[PDB]
Amino acid sequence: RQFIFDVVNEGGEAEKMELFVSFCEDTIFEMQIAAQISEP
Amino acid sequence: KDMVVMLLSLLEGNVVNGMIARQMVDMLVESSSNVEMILKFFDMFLKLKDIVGSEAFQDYVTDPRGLISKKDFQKAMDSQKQFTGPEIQFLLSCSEADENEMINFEEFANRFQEPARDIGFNVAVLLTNLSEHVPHDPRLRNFLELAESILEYFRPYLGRIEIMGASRRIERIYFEISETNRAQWEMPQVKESKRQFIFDVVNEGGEAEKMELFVSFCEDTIFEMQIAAQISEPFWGELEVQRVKFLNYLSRNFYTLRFLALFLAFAINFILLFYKVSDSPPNMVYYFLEESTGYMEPALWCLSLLHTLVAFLCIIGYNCLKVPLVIFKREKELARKLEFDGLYITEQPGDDDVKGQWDRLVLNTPSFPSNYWDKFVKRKVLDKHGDIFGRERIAELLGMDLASLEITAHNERKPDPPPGLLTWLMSIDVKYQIWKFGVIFTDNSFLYLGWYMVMSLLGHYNNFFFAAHLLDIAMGVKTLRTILSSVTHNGKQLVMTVGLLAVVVYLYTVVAFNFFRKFYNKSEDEDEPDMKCDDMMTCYLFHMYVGVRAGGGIGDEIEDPAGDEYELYRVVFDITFFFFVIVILLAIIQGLIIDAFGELRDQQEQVKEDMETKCFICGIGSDYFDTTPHGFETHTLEEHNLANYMFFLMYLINKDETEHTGQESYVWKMYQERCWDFFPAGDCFRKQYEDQLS
Amino acid sequence: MVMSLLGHYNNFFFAAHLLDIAMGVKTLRTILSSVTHNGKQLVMTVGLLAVVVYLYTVVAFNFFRKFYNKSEDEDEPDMKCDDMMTCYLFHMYVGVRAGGGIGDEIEDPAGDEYELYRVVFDITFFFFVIVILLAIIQGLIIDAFG
Amino acid sequence: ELRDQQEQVKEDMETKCFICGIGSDYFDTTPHGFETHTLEEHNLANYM
Amino acid sequence: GQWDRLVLNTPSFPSNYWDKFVKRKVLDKHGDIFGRERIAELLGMDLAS
Ligand SMILES: Nc1ncnc2c1ncn2[C@@H]1O[C@H](COP(=O)(O)OP(=O)(O)OP(=O)(O)O)[C@@H](O)[C@H]1O
Ligand SMILES: Nc1ncnc2c1ncn2[C@@H]1O[C@H](COP(=O)(O)OP(=O)(O)OP(=O)(O)O)[C@@H](O)[C@H]1O
Ligand SMILES: O=c1cc[nH]c(=O)[nH]1
Ligand SMILES: O=c1cc[nH]c(=O)[nH]1
Ligand SMILES: [Ca+2]
Ligand SMILES: [Zn+2]
Ligand SMILES: [Zn+2]
Repeated sequence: RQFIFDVVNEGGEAEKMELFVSFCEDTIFEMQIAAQISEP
Repeated sequence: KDMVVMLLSLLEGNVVNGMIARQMVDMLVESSSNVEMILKFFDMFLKLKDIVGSEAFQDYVTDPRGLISKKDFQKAMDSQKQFTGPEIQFLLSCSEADENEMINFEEFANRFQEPARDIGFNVAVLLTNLSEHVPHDPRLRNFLELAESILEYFRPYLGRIEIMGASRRIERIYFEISETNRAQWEMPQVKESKRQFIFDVVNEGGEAEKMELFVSFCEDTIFEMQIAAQISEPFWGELEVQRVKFLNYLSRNFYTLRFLALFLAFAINFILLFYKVSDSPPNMVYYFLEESTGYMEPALWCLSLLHTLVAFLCIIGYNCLKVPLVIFKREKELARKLEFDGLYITEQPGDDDVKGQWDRLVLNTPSFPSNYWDKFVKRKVLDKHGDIFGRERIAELLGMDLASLEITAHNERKPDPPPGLLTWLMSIDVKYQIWKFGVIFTDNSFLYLGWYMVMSLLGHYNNFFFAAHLLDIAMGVKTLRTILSSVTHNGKQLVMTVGLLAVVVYLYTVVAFNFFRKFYNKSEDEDEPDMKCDDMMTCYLFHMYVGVRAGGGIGDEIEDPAGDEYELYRVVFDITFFFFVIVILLAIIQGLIIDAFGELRDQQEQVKEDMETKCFICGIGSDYFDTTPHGFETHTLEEHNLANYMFFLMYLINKDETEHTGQESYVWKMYQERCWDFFPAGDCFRKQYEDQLS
Repeated sequence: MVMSLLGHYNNFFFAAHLLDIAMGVKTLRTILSSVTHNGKQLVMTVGLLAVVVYLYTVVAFNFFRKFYNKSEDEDEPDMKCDDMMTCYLFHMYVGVRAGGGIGDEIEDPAGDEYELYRVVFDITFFFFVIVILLAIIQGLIIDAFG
Repeated sequence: ELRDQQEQVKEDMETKCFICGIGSDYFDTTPHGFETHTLEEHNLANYM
Repeated sequence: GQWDRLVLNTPSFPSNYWDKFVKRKVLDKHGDIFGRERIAELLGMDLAS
């Protein structure tokens, strides 16, 4: 939600897909962090 | 280049997939080996120019003289992995080796750069022109790939615009942008001028005048680049060279002087904070600084003298930097209204326009177009309106000698220009200067700077007058000017609603003076009553001075009506005064300031939304262009860039008319006639050839 | 953490941790963003208020000094405008916070040779400082909300 | 509320024809098409 | 950008970022033009390893 708000509010059309891919990579890293800290 | 110019002429008025365009592609394929050799010639010396400037190349440079040997050049070049075997050998041959195999790489790199630039640019234009009009030819991209460095090098200088051409079709025009023109356009003050112009046209402008306003902005911008060039830096003659150097110094650093004047005002007022009034010398009283350092009293004198000097340089700097544009703009508009409207020939403004009436003084002056470049406007007006209104009458109005027109075209006279100050005295045009100073003295910025003068000199009379210069932060910082604009936006309403407050309070004064005079005793003394409403002027002053400023209205100040025959009448007096004046009327003042903040904010948003959603030139929305990915970004940067239209006009003005192409001549003729039909309106190259391009 | 450590030095330093509701509560964070959105404008308008109050202080110091006696005592007057720094502090401290401006605090000018000048002084101070500038501040907050 | 009413009336007049109701975008395909349409073709004064 | 210069020559620069070969890519991309040894010195790389 924060990413969507940021891009739609103060983003351009030329940088939109690059920002989206960067958000995807950051989300992928956060998923690894959450899996690491998760306990069985 | 002459051969390529002829080839480009064959492409004038060429449609996509035209016969001539596809024939020219066939000729290039037929001579592909020779074209590649030509292209490989340009990239080899374009690559060489940057390689010699690289740090890795400088590692092999060991000779203290600044040279490099062929065997060292050989091992340095192939270490860059950009040339083949034969290409390095060819560069060795082109290098002018001495008997010692010593190579001067500084002159080698720059030997062919200048001579090959003109042909290199036209080859880039030719390939760009063909690639955009034969977009589906497989045999053409290899040339483009082989010319990648040539195209990349000339990309900043390859200006392209679209016009509605002679054939009733949208045409794409390729021209050259000089390095100086692009550099000047990127200057920070020019960019700020562009932003101001864009805001004005989009916000409070119409579509009919949009192109005429844009061209006029281009002409004003072109004139400012001339001013910036002059003031830029790389016994009569000895003083003159220093005088112009000094004036250009003030012009270049005008805004630093404005900042330093503002800082000088804050420093002075900080010292003024230490002032103290005492009966003893340091029944009339003495003002003196109170400090223990002892250095602040002389500092105020030095700071006061310095402040006046700096503010003086601001006026001189303004007259040399901003005034020429003001005179240029006024001369330009007067010239076009003389020729294309017959202002003083046909309509004759009726004394209600101080601008039109004041411009009658300059019409007959010998130096009327002093800043505006068209020194022949009087000739043009005479040829246009002379026959119907009388040549001798127009010549009298414009101060022209009809007998002197022919002799100037007969031959040219070379008189003696004596470099004497005495001969300079009668060479000034008195009537023009009186007109020019009236224009300057009606300029707001000059008047503000002139006001800054008077207060600064008055500060030496009394140092507390320097406090007025602290108001410069309204103009000093752009932020505070924005908040202050939110007050002056509804200024006419602010004064009117105050005047309404004056009338409403007056009505309450009339009622009080007739019925409630007992309650206006403002004296705690019992023998000397201070009647505040035994006179209308006193009662009216009382209601405005204490009634408005009171939190609960007039009922707060006047006597308590408890247990009186007029109690219920007086309570209605008070809560209506409190509601109408304190609650409602003051809310109107607050609402007007609040409304202006919203009103100004949406104006910024409306301009930024129109710019990002429609093309400034053609007016087609971004939705149409976004069908192609990044379509609107490409359209506004390459196809309909408004900067390139500015660059084209400068290109047209400098190019010799005998060298104008058919498309350049077409636009130049229409520009001279002030006809803006060549600007694409509602149409574009992408739209016209939708079937062929897609 | 530093404030928590200082709370052991003095327990009243734990009051600073009550400010944590600004970021803990999203509603409070939004409300405070509605103030910090135009923070530069608010600081600039406060500076403009300081400048205009300074100008009024200069005028008062030059002309209206006799009205700044804030002592009901009769033989030792407490003149608030016999020094420019003291007069500026007095203005910025009492005139801004007064409902009707400086004229609420300073002496009544009735029956004086400078009566009209002083009433113009007071009325303009009230309109520019109390009304217009505070209205600017509240309008900035409302515009940030919008 | 009063300010936007003035702006809405001004925006509607400059973006649509008072008579036929076709927007300015359609007419602007021809250069200055909407200006000509409202001045010569569908001028409301001429209907008066 | 000035603070990011301290991490260029560190042996563990991409500790969290997964691309552990960014130095190799930068070398293969810019060593020919700006000097392989200079790039290796900038990025803290041993060319022999
Ligand atoms: N015909 C046009 N020419 C140029 N820009 C246009 C045109 N029509 C619309 N625009 C818009 O103008 C905007 C401002 O241009 P842009 O931001 O690219 O300029 P700049 O020189 O890079 O600098 P800046 O960011 O200061 O404007 C662009 O985002 C573009 O969408
Ligand atoms: N059918 C229409 N007839 C006339 N004007 C129309 C019509 N539809 C829309 N308009 C708009 O009405 C606006 C007002 O008309 P215009 O400004 O040309 O009138 P005017 O007589 O010159 O004077 P004024 O500026 O006072 O209105 C025009 O800008 C035009 O865009
Ligand atoms: O800038 C210039 C110079 C000469 N003529 C023009 O039309 N413009
Ligand atoms: O998320 C990842 C991990 C490794 N490599 C990538 O490109 N992405
Ligand atoms: Ca010719
Ligand atoms: Zn366009
Ligand atoms: Zn219509």
